[PDB]
Amino acid sequence: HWGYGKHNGPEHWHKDFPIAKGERQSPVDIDTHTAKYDPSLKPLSVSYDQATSLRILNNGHAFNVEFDDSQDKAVLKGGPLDGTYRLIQFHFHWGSLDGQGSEHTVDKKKYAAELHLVHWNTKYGDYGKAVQQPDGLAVLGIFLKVGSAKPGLQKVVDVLDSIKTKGKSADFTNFDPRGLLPESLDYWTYPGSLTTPPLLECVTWIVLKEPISVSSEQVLKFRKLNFNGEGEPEELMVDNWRPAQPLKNRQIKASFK
Ligand SMILES: NS(=O)(=O)c1nc2ccccc2s1
Ligand SMILES: NS(=O)(=O)c1nc2ccccc2s1
Ligand SMILES: [Zn+2]
Repeated sequence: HWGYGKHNGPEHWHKDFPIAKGERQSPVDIDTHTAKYDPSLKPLSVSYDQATSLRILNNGHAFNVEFDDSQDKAVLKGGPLDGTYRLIQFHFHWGSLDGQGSEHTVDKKKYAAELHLVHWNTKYGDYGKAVQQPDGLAVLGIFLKVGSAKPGLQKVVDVLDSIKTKGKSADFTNFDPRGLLPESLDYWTYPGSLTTPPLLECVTWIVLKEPISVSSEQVLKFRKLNFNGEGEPEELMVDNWRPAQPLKNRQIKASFK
């Protein structure tokens, strides 16, 4: 229905998802001079030692690496968060060239891509209930710039030709998402939304300040995926990012001075 094409992209989404023009939409531009250091924020606790990846899926708009979220294995806590958020999946947004691809921007700078690690608040019991609540999800966002290769990304890269088209999946067990993190966990945070339909306003965004570096060859492989299904006219999966939305009555807080 919706997508990132020439006729169904972000500027059209509001016609079927009117919350697209809402008061807490994501992504946003992070103005680094306006974001205030908040001494009351805590260090993030990223606890992925027991993560169980299961499968990788091309869903027609990105690829999702899915985790076993049937109990508290990989969780996110601390930072701006109360309680425990379970990792359900991660995916990326990226561009057709290195000068665009991220959803969040930093002083209007676009990165080549952006990783989203999606977690749901276990106090609501299941993901479907969590997305109906203003504190239902926590998404950890990590920028990608092009430079040296990211060793921990290569296993993802190498499975992509097996899920080229929409609706294809493959086994993807024993993947360690810790290999996708930067050194520092300094972050910005603000209340927002899902960045694809249904655009629900249920997310506490935690965006890391430090980008990870990936190689040109790695991101080039992202750009060989297809939005289309098998046998259909080839549409390269590129520019699957929503642009920055109005900040409205929101404050972006920094965990660092
Ligand atoms: N409003 S939307 O979900 O982005 C959407 N755009 C289009 C364009 C052509 C046909 C169906 C739909 S559904
Ligand atoms: N791109 S994101 O805000 O991380 C995100 N959006 C959506 C939409 C529907 C279902 C899951 C997710 S996760
Ligand atoms: Zn995303």
